[PDB]
Amino acid sequence: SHMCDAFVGTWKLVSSENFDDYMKEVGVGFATRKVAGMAKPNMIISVNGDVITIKSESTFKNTEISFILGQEFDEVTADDRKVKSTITLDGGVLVHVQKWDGKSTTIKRKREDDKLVVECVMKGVTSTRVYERA
Ligand SMILES: O=c1cc(CNc2ccc(Cl)cc2)[nH]c2nc(-c3ccccc3)nn12
Repeated sequence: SHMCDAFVGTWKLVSSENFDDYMKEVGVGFATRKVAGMAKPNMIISVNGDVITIKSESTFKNTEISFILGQEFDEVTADDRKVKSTITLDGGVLVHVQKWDGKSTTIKRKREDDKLVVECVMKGVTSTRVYERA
């Protein structure tokens, strides 16, 4: 048993707050915001050795990242940003930092009760997305 055991599984989006405003702050254009905001993604987390895989499957866009904690990787986000990402575990929270064009956003993922809570921060704007087991 290891580092991310309580994250592993298939999760379904059950609530969202402020996501449109977060996407605006990131620089996502109107049409992409509208379609991405409608999505109800399933997020699938798995671990094999030191490699963590996070897949996001939705009607908008299927994405997949695999990574080792602390080790930078290149990521193409669902809104088509080309970013440099680093994911670490900080006090039991997965902290995912994306850097591009001189900008930075942080996505935190944590277990709280039977939920997986995702907090997306770009400058002063936070969006909270709550997932439950599928
Ligand atoms: O709902 C979101 C939103 C973001 C923020 N990235 C993002 C940026 C641009 C767009 Cl257009 C869409 C998404 N990251 C994120 N990770 C997970 C998640 C949930 C459960 C298990 C594993 C991962 N959900 N979630």
